[PDB]
Amino acid sequence: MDKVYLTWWQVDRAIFALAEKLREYKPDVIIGVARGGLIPAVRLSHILGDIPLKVIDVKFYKGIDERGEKPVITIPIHGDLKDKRVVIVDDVSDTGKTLEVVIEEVKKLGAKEIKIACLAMKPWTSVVPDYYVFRTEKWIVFPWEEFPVIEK
Amino acid sequence: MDKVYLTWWQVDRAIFALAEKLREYKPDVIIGVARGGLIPAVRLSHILGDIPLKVIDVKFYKRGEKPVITIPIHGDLKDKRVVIVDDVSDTGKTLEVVIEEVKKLGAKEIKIACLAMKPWTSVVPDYYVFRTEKWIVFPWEEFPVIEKE
Amino acid sequence: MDKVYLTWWQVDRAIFALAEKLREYKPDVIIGVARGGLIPAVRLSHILGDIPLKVIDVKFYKGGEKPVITIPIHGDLKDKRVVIVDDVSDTGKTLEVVIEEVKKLGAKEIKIACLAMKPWTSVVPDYYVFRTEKWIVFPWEEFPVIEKE
Amino acid sequence: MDKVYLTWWQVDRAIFALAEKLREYKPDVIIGVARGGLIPAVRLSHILGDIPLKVIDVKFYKGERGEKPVITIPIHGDLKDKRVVIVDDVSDTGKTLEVVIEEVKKLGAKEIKIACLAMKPWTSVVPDYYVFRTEKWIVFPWEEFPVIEKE
Amino acid sequence: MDKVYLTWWQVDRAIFALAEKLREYKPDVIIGVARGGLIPAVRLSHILGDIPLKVIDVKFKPVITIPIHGDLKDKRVVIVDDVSDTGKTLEVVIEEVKKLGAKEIKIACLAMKPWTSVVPDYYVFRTEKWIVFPWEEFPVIEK
Amino acid sequence: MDKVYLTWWQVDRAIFALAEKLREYKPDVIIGVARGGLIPAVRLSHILGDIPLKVIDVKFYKGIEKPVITIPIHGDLKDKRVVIVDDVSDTGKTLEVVIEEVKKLGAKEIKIACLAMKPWTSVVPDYYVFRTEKWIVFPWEEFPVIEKE
Amino acid sequence: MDKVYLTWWQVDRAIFALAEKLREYKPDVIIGVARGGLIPAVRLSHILGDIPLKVIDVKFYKGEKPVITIPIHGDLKDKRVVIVDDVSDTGKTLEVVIEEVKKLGAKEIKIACLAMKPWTSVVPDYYVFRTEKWIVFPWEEFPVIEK
Amino acid sequence: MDKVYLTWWQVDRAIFALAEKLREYKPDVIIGVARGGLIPAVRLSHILGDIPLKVIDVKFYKGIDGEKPVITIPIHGDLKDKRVVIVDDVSDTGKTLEVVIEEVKKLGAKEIKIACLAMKPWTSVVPDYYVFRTEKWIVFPWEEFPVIEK
Amino acid sequence: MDKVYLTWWQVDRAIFALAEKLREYKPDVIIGVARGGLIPAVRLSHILGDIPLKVIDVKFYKGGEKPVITIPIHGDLKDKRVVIVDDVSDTGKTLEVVIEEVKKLGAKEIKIACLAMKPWTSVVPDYYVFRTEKWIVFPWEEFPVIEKE
Amino acid sequence: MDKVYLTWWQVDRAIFALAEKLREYKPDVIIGVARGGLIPAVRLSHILGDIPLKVIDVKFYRGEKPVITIPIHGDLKDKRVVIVDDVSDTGKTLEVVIEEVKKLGAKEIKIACLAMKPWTSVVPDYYVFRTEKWIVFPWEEFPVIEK
Amino acid sequence: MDKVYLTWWQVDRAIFALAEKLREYKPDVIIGVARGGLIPAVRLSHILGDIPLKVIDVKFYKEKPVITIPIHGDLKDKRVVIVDDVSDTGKTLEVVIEEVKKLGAKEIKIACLAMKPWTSVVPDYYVFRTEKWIVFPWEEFPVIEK
Amino acid sequence: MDKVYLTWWQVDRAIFALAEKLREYKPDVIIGVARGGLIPAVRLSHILGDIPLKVIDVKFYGEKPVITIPIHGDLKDKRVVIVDDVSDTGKTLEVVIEEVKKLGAKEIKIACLAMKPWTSVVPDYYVFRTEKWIVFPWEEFPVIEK
Repeated sequence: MDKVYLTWWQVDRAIFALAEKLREYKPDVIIGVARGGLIPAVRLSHILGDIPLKVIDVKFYKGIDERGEKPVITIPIHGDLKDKRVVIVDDVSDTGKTLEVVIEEVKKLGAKEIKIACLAMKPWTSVVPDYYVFRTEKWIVFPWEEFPVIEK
Repeated sequence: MDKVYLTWWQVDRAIFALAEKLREYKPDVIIGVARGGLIPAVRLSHILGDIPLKVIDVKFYKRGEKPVITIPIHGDLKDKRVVIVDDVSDTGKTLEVVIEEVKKLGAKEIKIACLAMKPWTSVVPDYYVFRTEKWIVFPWEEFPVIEKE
Repeated sequence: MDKVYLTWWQVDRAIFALAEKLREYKPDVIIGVARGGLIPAVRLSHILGDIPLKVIDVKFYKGGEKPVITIPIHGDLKDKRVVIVDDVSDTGKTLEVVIEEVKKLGAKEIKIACLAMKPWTSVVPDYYVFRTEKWIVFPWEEFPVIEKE
Repeated sequence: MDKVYLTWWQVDRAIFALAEKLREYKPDVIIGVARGGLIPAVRLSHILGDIPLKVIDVKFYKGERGEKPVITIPIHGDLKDKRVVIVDDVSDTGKTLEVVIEEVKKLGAKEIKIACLAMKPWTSVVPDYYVFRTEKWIVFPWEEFPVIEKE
Repeated sequence: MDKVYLTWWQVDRAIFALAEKLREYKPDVIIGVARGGLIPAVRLSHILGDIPLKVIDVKFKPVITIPIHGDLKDKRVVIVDDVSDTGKTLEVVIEEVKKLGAKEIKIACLAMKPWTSVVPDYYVFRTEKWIVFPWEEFPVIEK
Repeated sequence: MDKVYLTWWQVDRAIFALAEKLREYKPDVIIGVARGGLIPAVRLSHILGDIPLKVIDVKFYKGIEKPVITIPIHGDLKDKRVVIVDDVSDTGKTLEVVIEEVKKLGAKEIKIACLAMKPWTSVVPDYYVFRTEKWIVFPWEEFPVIEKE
Repeated sequence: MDKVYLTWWQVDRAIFALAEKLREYKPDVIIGVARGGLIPAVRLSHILGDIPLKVIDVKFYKGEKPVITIPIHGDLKDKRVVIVDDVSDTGKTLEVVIEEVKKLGAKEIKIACLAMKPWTSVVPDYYVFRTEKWIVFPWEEFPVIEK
Repeated sequence: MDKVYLTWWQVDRAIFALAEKLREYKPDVIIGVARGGLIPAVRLSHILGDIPLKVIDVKFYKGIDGEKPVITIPIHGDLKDKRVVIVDDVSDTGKTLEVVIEEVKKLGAKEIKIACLAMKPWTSVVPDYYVFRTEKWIVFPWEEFPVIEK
Repeated sequence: MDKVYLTWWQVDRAIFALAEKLREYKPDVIIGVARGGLIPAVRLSHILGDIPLKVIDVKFYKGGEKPVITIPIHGDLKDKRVVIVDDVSDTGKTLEVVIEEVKKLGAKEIKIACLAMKPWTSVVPDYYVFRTEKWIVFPWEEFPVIEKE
Repeated sequence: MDKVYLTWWQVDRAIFALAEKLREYKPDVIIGVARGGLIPAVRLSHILGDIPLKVIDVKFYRGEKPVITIPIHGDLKDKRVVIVDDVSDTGKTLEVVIEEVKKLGAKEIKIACLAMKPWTSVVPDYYVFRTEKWIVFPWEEFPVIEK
Repeated sequence: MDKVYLTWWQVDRAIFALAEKLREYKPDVIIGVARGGLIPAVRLSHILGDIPLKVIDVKFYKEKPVITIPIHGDLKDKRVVIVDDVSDTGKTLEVVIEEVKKLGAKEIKIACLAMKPWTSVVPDYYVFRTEKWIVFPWEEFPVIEK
Repeated sequence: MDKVYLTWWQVDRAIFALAEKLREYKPDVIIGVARGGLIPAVRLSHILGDIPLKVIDVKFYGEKPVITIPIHGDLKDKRVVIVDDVSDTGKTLEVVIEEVKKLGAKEIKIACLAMKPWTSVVPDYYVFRTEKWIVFPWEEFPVIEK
């Protein structure tokens, strides 16, 4: 087993730890990255005084290039975030691909300050989270994810 | 006790059970109600074969309470079989706002699935697992603390 | 069961118990919110020395929702010790409107008495007997019948 | 014991009986006459498909503050084009029902009907619908008892 | 108010009273006379060790709306009715029970009036007024 | 029917009536006269701030009637306001035996509260609610059965 | 509590409530499932217009098999029937009655019960109380736990 | 709800049921326990053939701060060759009943039997006869309906 | 709520508790009824010293309704102390069969152990933990879903 | 059911919720009542900033009398104390502890519990669960009913 | 710690995944191999429309296999599915396949939660692949004494 | 992830396993080592027939030991068992053993959930072995910032 299976208690404790740290930052709004992002996002929305939750969904297709992928925003976020402390919540920063796209949609809305929180991150990511709990190189199977079946 | 504190497992086993019954329905799109609907919708979305996911947020503001659409449903739903997902149908006040909002978009067929439902609701879910009148604390919600006064 | 069916006696004994504690407060006026509060207001009114009885009716219409005063209360209660009587404090929405209307009559001190209250209400009664989350059918209400859809 | 002590089950049954006769009349609004008149008026409001309830309070004072019938709680909104039913616990002399009847007409009531739990042989206002007849004083389920002290 | 309005607590205590007296008799079966009679019949049925219950309905002339079958041969019977007013119905019931050859026959009622032609073997209330039972509805007086 | 059958609601409302008068008296202890007497005694005990309850049982024998105390009053009653409670004062014979037993325990003051009284009783209660000449069947009493001779 | 002890008054109010709904159905006949359904039937009979009252009694003896101790008399052809029982728990007694009522060929069939348990195989058409707990009806004897 | 409010009727019916099961026992004396079982004992006494009624009252006094039990209303004489029935309203913790039992045993009861209307699972004294079973707060008909104030 | 959803851990703690009490009984063989008792019996099998595990499956078919032993017990249980393991003793019909069936194999002593039991069962387990009248959904069963008929 | 069986996760979420409120009270010391309050005290201790931890064990043995098996060590003069326990049932154990804490001159005292029963004489300043049922906590052994 | 400790949520999720593949196969009967096998067997039994469940137990003595809990009845024209916790050597699974064939199994499929790479019986469906010993949620632990 | 995250179910089973071994020993009293050690100690206190529990708390800042919560009473003629979560260096357990001897403990046994290879004090009963930092079910997690 070269995969990491995070339990729900591991995710709850991780979220509680992040919360205490995000309290010093005082977020005005949360932006959850779908789909895994929305678990920590919803919980943080509650734990931090029911602060507004915005949802964004970024998806990737192969497009007209073989070596390359262009982002298609499934679920957008609206309204402006001028003078608003923003905190983007996602489950893990693997390549940082999705996060970079999200940081650009948050700036287009005039985000005052921007912080990034994740449950875990991988060493090579191009977007290190400002706050995270787990560090690993393996593939992470979260408590809310199903398992693949191996057939002959 | 005064409240029901649903564990992640109990909610997960309910999402699976709900998914099994929703296969027969074959949803084209899943509409999750913010915020209690989100987690369940995420899991059902993938279990049902990575079907498209949409979000809708309804807040009520105070004489009298008027509903506000925090996050509107993007795109249209013409000819699509829709499924509105929520954690619980309590009064059915939010669900009724969603139902109409989906109808504006052109859902071929609308179906509602909830983890729980309360006997006195005005919107009986087409699919639900838990039934109670008690105060329900879902795993993603904060455990309320009672203080003095 | 799914509902609590309070018998006339259980309610009579609660009204008696509430009067016993309301003596110390020495009410000058009793505001019974119809319709659930009227029968209890009538009895407390007499037990407490035949004190003046006023009535208020608040109805909530749908089309958001705004409250409409079906039966308004009049006459200033300047420096009068008022007691608001109702059958139950459920969400607290009605009792909040009744409080606003009593204060509009210049009420000195306001106390609230109910036979029952639900743990999630916004207006906890200064006096109550029954505490539950279940569906409450008071003796004066009709016993609901469940019919197939 | 020269008094008639009505149980809640007698009051409940008397109310279900009045409901059946009242369905035929198809009341549009109920006017409850305080105080004991509210118990029956409320119950009928529910049984008859939640028809709107209005309250009227009539008080006959005697010896300060008194001259003739005073209307403690008035009824408002016109009843123009409405079938009205006036509910009270008992029509003893009818002094009260008469004043109420006058306030209703004074509001334009399309038609008027009277229903009570009981009535006494000497009333000047015989209810269109009622259940008990007696000359004794009635102690309803919702009333307290006086105590007899030596003195 | 020239009527007697029995409460459920009066009816319940009447039954418990009857039951203790009926235990000395040891009924093998109970014959309940619809309609008001079923109430006491049912209660005595459970109270007396869940003994068999047969329902007989007599309407008036005399036509049996609900017949009782089987033979009460060598079976001590107790006929349960709410009130023995004139005795008319009860006398008809006494027949059908003998026709089935009952080892013995006893009658138990809640009430009974002075003039009845059939005095119950066991009863509780005696009156001359009309009895309105807990399970009955009330008439309305109109103009 | 030549008997008066008192319901529990009649008995409760009587006891509540008696209680409000006994509050002006502020009794220190209650002497409940078994057996029927024990129902209103226990209730008044609870209604008047759990004031202590003592029990007394008086039986009569064919006087060659002579009284016999089955259950005596424990302790003494020096400097305490007393209230003797019974269901009904019929002849007054029982109450008289009790008034005497109370006095010889040195009761400061003495009061008598009954549910009912009959016109010819020798001991008129200081407080009562029902007056009748008929035999009274209380809510806690069973009925006799009329068999054939 | 372990059990539910319905009072005469509660039962009576349920009956009045059921009757109000049953009016729209205009029953031609009422069949009281004995013994529990009898008392409710009697009242429903008078309340709906002194409509005919038939009685049925199905006893289960021990696998197991039913024994109709008191069969329904006459035929119900072209008649709208209403079966009345105190509670629909398992539903085994009612199913044996729905059939027996079809034999006599009934026009329409609706079931009216005071109570109903969630796991019942026979969800009545009209009911008031809903519980999973042990129900003790007024006419039944209060159970006593001994050692 | 938070509490169970038994009606007089529910209590009367339970008393009848207990009486019926007690008939086989054939009690000689009924020892009502104050204050809860007084009313039930009064009724049981008559129903079971006017058998003599005795009363015992046990109170707990807090020392100057535990709790010590003291007999407020004693039982005179003895209970030799007498089949007894101790009647109470409910057997919650069983503390009271245990004291009443020791006293009854000291008076030489031939046989003892406990009968209560209610019983709580965690009790140290399971009644020999009982009807209601719950863990909730029980308000008997003879008690005051509790009011909650701020 | 309307149903009880025992978690794996709750069931596990129950099994450990039962195992501890059985240690005194020293069971020779464990008989799990299918399918509810299988999982519990496996754990108790190992915990109690890797004692042999036999299986029995009783199903009920309608016409009346009688039992059919889908999986009989293998071997004989002479002079052995037996322990029947089941998830819940609801009505007791299933266990009654299993008992006769085990008695046929001539068991020295028979003992019943379940996780749960209902008040009305005709077969009170010798060892149980949970007690309820509600619908019990064990971890191995599926979470029922309610759909609109 | 007859008893409530709180899971480790439910207790842990209660403790996390409780800690958030206790943050506003700025405790100086935590007194964990044995044995039930020890586990929640340990965790609360750490979460609130490793604030010192005292332990007290009160047992009950003519009549019933409280005995302190483990006394609090040190003094609490001027300290803002927090007494931690699993459940406030009757309230008799918490009463003895409040007295013992005062004997050490505690300035402010607060009581934090996971659960509380409605008839308790010591209503907690902070609690999560409310019920009258028999509460089995994760650390207690599941009770087995035998014959 | 050299062992793999599997949680109940892992076992449940693995079972739900297996069941979704087994629906395409539409089994008629499930054969759970005692003892650990009965866990997933019982669960799949319910998940797949309560299809019948037979139990088989294979022990070994010196090796020579002995069936301690035989499965009776026939599987003629019945797509069978054998369920177990883990396929290690495959030793036991082979003895089970033989017994299933000896009863007329129309088709045979094997579903396991896990499998070691060196097994002689690679399951048609499995979820976990490991070389370490696996401790399942229903298993007790050894105490290292002195 | 170079840390080991124990679950409550792993701890519960560890505790149950240890408990069966401790029944052979029959402890008179248990000595829980705060703080993580209280979890096992309380649990064992209950499982082993509610035997008396005592709490001790040692702290360090060379590295001098500071007893934050002492124990008292004579453990004369009493078989004692010290319970801790993990025996890493053996540092705390040496102090605790000292405190128990000063009370004249008849026999002393040590029981931990886990232990590490280099410990100066090897538990008489333990379940897990590791060289990694163990994160218990009741502990919080550190957050990594920039």
